[PDB]
Parts: sequence; structure tokens; C-alpha cells
Amino acid sequence: PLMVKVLDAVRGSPAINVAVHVFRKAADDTWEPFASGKTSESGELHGLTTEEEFVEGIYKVEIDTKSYWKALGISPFHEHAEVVFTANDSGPRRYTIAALLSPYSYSTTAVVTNP
Amino acid sequence: PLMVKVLDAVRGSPAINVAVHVFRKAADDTWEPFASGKTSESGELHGLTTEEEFVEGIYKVEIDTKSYWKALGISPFHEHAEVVFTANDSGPRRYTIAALLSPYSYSTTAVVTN
Amino acid sequence: PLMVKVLDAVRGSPAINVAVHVFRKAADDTWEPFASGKTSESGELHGLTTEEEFVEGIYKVEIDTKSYWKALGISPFHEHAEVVFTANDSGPRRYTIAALLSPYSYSTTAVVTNP
Amino acid sequence: PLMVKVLDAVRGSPAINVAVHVFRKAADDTWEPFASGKTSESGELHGLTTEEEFVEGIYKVEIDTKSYWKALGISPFHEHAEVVFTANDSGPRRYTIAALLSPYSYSTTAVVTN
Ligand SMILES: O=C(Nc1cc(Br)c(O)c(Br)c1)c1ccccc1
Ligand SMILES: O=C(Nc1cc(Br)c(O)c(Br)c1)c1ccccc1
Repeated sequence: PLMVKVLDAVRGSPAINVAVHVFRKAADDTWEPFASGKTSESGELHGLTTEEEFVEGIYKVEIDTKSYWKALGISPFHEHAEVVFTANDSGPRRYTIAALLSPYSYSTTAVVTNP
Repeated sequence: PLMVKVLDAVRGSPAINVAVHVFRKAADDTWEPFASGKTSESGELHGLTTEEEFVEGIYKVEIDTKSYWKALGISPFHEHAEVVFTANDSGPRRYTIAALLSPYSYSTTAVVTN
Repeated sequence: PLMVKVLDAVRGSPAINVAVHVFRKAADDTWEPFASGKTSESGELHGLTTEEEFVEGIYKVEIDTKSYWKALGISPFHEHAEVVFTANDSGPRRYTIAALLSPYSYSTTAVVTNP
Repeated sequence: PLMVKVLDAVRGSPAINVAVHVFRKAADDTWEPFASGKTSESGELHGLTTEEEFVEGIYKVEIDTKSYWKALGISPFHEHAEVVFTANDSGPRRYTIAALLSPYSYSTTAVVTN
């Protein structure tokens, strides 16, 4: 129920091998690690979680943009891109978090569907 | 009543000395030259027109993004960026057309205020 | 070799039933109609052209954003979103033109791959 | 040396009276409050800090987008927008953090100049 897609606005390509870490806010207000992975050759990261495990909560999707750009030999501006949202509060939904990256800018959008 | 602002998402800077052409749609559906200039050191192009001249109608703002990228030694995707909109007297009176450029992407927004 | 995808930033959804018209610059510098179609329920428009037909040239992809928003009962700013680019000039490539729409703003990106 | 500008892509306007909090990363990796304010009628928040106070380091700019949308009667997706970056004295001296808001999307860019 959660997929992350990342594109590169400089190359006109998927952003491959981007590390993504997902956190969930705990009862004590700290960010607990929830799932992590890397984008594939298509710029997509599938299989982060399951419908059982992806319960209601406040989630943070951290896209490690600095690590991506530095691995390409570029010095970018941001440390990462964070996307923070409440999920599943009216029941289970499927979420796609999409991001488009440039060295000094990024855009993110969500596509939320009811299966 | 019309200002154009252009930013560069690669370098994190204004996009300086970018050519911008404005056209007005004529009765026969052709695009007639209306105003033009180059962005300043702040990425902004002021003074394109006046209230008297900027009547309701369809306008197109063409931003020469290809020359901009090539002067920086970068191969870009688009021939230019285009922004086509209707000026409407029932809305606010000042229009800022902003664009944010990357080699393979651009975004544009309108900020319309009184 | 040419696909168009459109998303809606207000709804967090694919932009369904968006009309798209593609033009190709002719020898006399006019825009000749090349292909057209509508986005599906996924926000994707497939099947615009063929590798035989999609020769080198300067193409314009016009995404009819005003018609989309008006069909939803909203008064938007732009008439359409245009994407103008040279295609296939180093041989055949596959192009995805993606757009993200809001009533007063849009973003577009290209993903260009070599098959 | 730091200004924050917020725009609304739905209404085509500055995003006015949006709360913005700036934090500096402390030695123990916690986020310490640094400066805050609300955007003006132009969507801009000036005067957050001074050159003396704005030393190199990692900063986070948190924009309260959820309250902004709810005050307009619109249900938004994000809890807030975050922008996390390093201030570097080897680059230009003035930073503008700009954000463009939609209910289910946002974009941000840095404009860094001397
Ligand atoms: O989210 C965007 N693109 C995008 C999103 C998804 Br989902 C997708 O499968 C593909 Br192909 C492209 C986008 C972001 C900014 C500007 C234009 C598109
Ligand atoms: O329209 C944008 N930025 C912008 C727009 C204006 Br008018 C301005 O004075 C500054 Br400084 C920045 C924008 C576009 C994409 C992502 C973030 C901001």
C-alpha cells in the first residue's frame, strides 16, 4: 500500500538507487523506524510494507537526495526530502509518493487511491 | 500589470539574461508580438507593458530556455517554455508569471494580486 | 515511443479524461496535427504513435488543462500546458511527458529512455 | 541572510499568514528552535535572523501547510512541509527558501545569491 517513485530533472530519467527511509510517529512522539529501501532502475521502490503492518498513523518518508546527488559527484542544496502525512485514518488506502529532483529544488506529490 | 520571473533549479539562482517574448492572440487566432525583454540579475523582467495596453485577452509568454541552458554548457530537453493564459479584468490586477527551470523539467505558477 | 501522464495536485489522483494534442513542426514552420487522445483512469495516455511514424522532428504536446478543470467546475488560470521538444535526433528514443496540475500552476518533466 | 516565501498554487496568490519555524541541528542531533514567524501579505517572511546568528550548520524550515489549508476550508495531505539544508559560508551569502503549495503536493527551491 505504499510506493515511492523518484525522477531526476537534470538527466530526464528515473532516479536510481535512491535510499528511502520511512518512519512512523510513536506513542511518545518520537519517529520510529518503519521501513526502508532503495529505488530500482525504474525509479520505483516497491515492497516497503504490507496492508497488515501499515496501520493508521503519522508517517515520514525521507528521500535521501543528498546521498543521491553526491553519489553522482554533485554538491546539492538539501539534506533530504521529507514527506510527512497521516495515513489510513478513514481506512486502508494506497499511497504513491512521487518526487522530482534537481540539485537545488524538489517537488513531491501524493496519489492516494481506495482499493 | 505583468512581470515575469525565472529561476534556475540546477544552480539555485535567478535565471539571468533569459529572453522572454509575450504575444497576444489576434482575432484570426495568430499570435501577435506584444512585448519582450531579458531577465535581470534578479531573474525578473519588469516594465513589459502598461495597464492601458494590457487589455483582456489570451496571452502567451515564451521563455527561451534552450539558449539559457546552452550558454551554461548544458544540453536541455525543451525548445522553450510556454505559458498561455487569459487576462481577466474581474480578477486581481497584477500578474506575476514565475517559472522554475531544470534541463528536463519546468514548472510555472501565476501569482495574481491587487 | 511517446506516453503522456497527468496527475492532479488538488485531488491527489490521476487526472482522468484530459485531452492531449500532439503536433509536429512541418517544413513550412507550421504546426501539423500529429496525434491526439485522452488520459485514462490511470492518468496515462498510451498508443499515440508508432516507432515508424514518430520520426525526427520538433514536437508540441498540448495538454488541455483548462478543459480539464472546467469539466470539474473550476475556473483555472492557463489555457493549456505546452511541451515543445526535439525528438529522435540521435535515433529513436522513448519519451514520457509527465505533468502535475493545479488551477494556477503546473509542472512538467520528461523521461527519455533508449530502448 | 534567510528569507522564506510561500505561494498558493490553487488560488494563484501568496500564502498569507502561514506559520514558519526554523530549527538548527544541535551537537546531539536534536532540532533546536532558531527563529519563527508568519508570512506577510506578500507571502514572505523577512527578518528571521541576522548574519551574526546564522552560522554554518544544518537547518530545518518547517512550514505549517496543514493549518493554512484548513483555514481555507480545504483538506490537505501533508502535516507540514519541511526543508532541510546546510548553510555553507563558501557559497553565496543570501538564502531564499521558496515553497509552492497545493493540497497534495509541494515544491521547494533555494535561491542563493550574493
Ligand atoms: O510526479 C510526477 N511525475 C510522475 C509521477 C508518477 Br506516480 C509517474 O508514474 C510518472 Br512516469 C511521473 C511529476 C512531478 C513534477 C512535475 C511533473 C510530474
Ligand atoms: O514560483 C516559485 N518560486 C518563486 C516565485 C516568486 Br514570484 C518569487 O519571487 C520567488 Br523568490 C520564488 C516556485 C516554483 C517551484 C518550487 C518552489 C517555488
